[PDB]
Amino acid sequence: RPQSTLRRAITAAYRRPETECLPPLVEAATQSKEIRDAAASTARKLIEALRGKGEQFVTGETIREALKRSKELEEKGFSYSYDMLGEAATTAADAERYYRDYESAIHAIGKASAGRGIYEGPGISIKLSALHPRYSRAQAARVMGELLPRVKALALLAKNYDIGLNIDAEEADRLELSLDLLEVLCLDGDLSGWNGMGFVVQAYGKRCPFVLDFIIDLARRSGRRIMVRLVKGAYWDAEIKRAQLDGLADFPVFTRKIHTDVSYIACAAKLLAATDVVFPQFATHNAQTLAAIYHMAGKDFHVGKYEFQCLHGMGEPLYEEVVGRGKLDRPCRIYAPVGTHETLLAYLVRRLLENGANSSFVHRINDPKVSIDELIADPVEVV
Amino acid sequence: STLRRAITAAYRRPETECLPPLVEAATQSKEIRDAAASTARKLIEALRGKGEQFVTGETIREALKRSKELEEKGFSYSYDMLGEAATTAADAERYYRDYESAIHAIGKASAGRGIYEGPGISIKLSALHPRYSRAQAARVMGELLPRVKALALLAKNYDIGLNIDAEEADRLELSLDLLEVLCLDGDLSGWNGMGFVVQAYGKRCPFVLDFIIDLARRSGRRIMVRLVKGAYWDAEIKRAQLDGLADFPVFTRKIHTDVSYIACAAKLLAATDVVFPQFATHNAQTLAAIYHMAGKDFHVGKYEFQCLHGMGEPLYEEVVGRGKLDRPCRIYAPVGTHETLLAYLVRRLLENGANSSFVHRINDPKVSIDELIADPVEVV
Ligand SMILES: Cc1cc2nc3c(=O)[nH]c(=O)nc-3n(C[C@H](O)[C@H](O)[C@H](O)COP(=O)(O)OP(=O)(O)OC[C@H]3O[C@@H](n4cnc5c(N)ncnc54)[C@H](O)[C@@H]3O)c2cc1C
Ligand SMILES: Cc1cc2nc3c(=O)[nH]c(=O)nc-3n(C[C@H](O)[C@H](O)[C@H](O)COP(=O)(O)OP(=O)(O)OC[C@H]3O[C@@H](n4cnc5c(N)ncnc54)[C@H](O)[C@@H]3O)c2cc1C
Repeated sequence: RPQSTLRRAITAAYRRPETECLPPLVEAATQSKEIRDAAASTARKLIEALRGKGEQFVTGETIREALKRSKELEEKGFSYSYDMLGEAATTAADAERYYRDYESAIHAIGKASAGRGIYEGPGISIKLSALHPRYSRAQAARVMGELLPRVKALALLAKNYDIGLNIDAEEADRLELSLDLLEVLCLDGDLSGWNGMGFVVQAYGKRCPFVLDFIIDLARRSGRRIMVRLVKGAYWDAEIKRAQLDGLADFPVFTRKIHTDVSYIACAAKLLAATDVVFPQFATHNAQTLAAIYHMAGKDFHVGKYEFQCLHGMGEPLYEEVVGRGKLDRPCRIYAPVGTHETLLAYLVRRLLENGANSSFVHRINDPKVSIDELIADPVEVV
Repeated sequence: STLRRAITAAYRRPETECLPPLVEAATQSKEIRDAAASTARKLIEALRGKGEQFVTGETIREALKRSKELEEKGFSYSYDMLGEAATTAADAERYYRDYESAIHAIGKASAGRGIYEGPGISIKLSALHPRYSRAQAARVMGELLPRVKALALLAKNYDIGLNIDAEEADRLELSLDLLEVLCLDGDLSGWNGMGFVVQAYGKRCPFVLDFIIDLARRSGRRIMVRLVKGAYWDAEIKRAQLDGLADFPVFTRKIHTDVSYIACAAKLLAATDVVFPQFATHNAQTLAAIYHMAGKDFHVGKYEFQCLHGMGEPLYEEVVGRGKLDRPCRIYAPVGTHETLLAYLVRRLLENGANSSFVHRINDPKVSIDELIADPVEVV
């Protein structure tokens, strides 16, 4: 079977015991004392800068409005990825509506990009659940045969304007389908010459390093430089609840928060060693995570090597201390939702759980009981 | 029983079938409609001149100290030690200890004020059993019953209210069976503090109320009944869609929940001899309707309003006190850390951010006062 070894490794990791997943990640995430000392200084600076000085999550109601509101931050060195809000389509008519939303957005974003390309100019992010009715329930063969022509058509428009098109990561049980779709698109000759295809991998998932191995190898055999957004993950609370009801003895996600942090750093090390064939995009609002990757990546940098990413309404204060020659001189792409209350609910719940959780960096930075010492501590050394 | 059969039969009764009996009961006379429109306009005009926000204190001692100001203004309290959906035996044990310690503190603070003038407590059954939603009902009740009875006995000892909050629709039957056992338990005789929430967004609501009113009358317990719309609507919809069902256990149009609430309020106001109705709402039109439906006769203990801490103060400052409507309001007061706050806080966000919610529409420039005072019966 093609890629038998890489695919078997993903499947074997799906619900592997958490204690067995961690040792290789801890080793891969271990950095030198010299690097850890330098990163602690950077993280302290970022946090000292930070601790001083629903509509909040949405950039605009239409793509035209969102694009207009993006000019100020683009002038400062930020880029954008626009998300037409909407997911989990329940009818064919809803899936067709979302498809048309994305199509119209690509034309508008492509015009605004004006030839800036996939790294300096804006792109789009899509959710597969918006494009197939009952995405979570229908057999993969039926989902594939109807979804693939739709995603290909959107990818062709993005190619035509030379903008990025990212497939967002959703629930753990749709990782396999989405990855199979990524493979088919990356091997499709009609998309040749365009490196804008992107894909998210969630470091809270046990399969993350093995999915990355598959994607890096896919980049090598397809000739596409795949954009890879490394995230921790947005669905943790729902995944725990679903696994409990499913009767599982071992879950598809980690259950200790610092294990996700270690997983993220280990996976960043793998991505940073493969920048010839992937474009790593480090999505995080955690200043300690950011500092660790900034130092892991070393002194040599150019635009197009890698970037950081943040969510609209959450990451701007931190990344104002990152973008720009006087700061860390590293770019950041803002994930920019577009829509109204009618399409905001699912995304907003995930933001509430992210912002309100006692374990989240964005909560802890405002917690008087959490010292700066603890905020800059390297989680890898805790394990 | 016949009353319990009506509850089970209504579980997923088609929505269009549920409405005609509610529309009739929620229909008010023109004089009452006109008075309610006048009161509601006055309340809304005062309003339009106006997660730490949702927590009264980290501990029960802190929350009690902060309650003195509003208690002398005419408010009362129901304290909620945050916590729900226990996943382990250790978690359910910890929540039990929190509820137990809260009852001792609240009961000592009550100092003989009784169940209407003095503070009470609210509990969630899902906090007290480690597999509350995922285990067999008869077994869940058989382990939950001694725990809830022990808490009820403490509440009786101090003569305070103890309310069972309502949670997911698939747990209504279990919790109702628990209420019946407690109300027939001779060890709790002479105490009228047992309370129970019924959710008007549920199709079973009027039949649950019939069962509870009859249970109160035959048991001699003046059951405190908190009538709410409901806090879990988005979750019930998502579960019912995944379940492949065509008919859900909740209404799908917000106006139907509003009509259901008014119809159920009418049923409760006709039964104040045997139940203590507690009208929990932040909607000034809903409040004004119930205020006039209740009539001119009032005494402390007949009924009360209720609100959530951090949400209801602007409205109820126009209600409590002799310069206002002279009706009491009990504040639901969450107590706990940010850790235990998360699920409650999310529900507060689905409630406050929803375009259909009164608390959002009150600030929405596109929504007229004329629309806010519309009578749901006349709009459905
Ligand atoms: C631009 C951008 C795009 C994103 N796209 C996606 C996407 O397509 N799909 C997606 O799923 N996520 C996505 N995310 C990630 C998600 O939305 C959160 O923003 C992210 O997980 C928060 O991580 P952090 O490093 O900012 O914060 P931190 O506070 O460091 O980490 C918080 C994270 O830890 C994890 N976590 C919390 N508790 C536990 C626990 N007990 N055990 C194990 N893990 C735990 C969760 O992943 C949580 O979000 C994206 C994030 C950004 C910034
Ligand atoms: C003191 C207090 C205690 C409470 N205790 C509980 C409890 O134990 N259990 C519980 O479940 N709830 C409880 N609630 C209710 C819940 O938390 C909300 O506060 C309440 O439902 C809001 O109703 P309202 O009259 O203030 O607002 P409104 O804006 O008038 O009504 C909003 C409500 O309408 C309903 N709704 C919204 N959209 C739709 C729709 N499309 N179709 C059908 N219905 C819809 C929902 O129930 C929503 O909450 C309590 C409320 C208070 C004030």
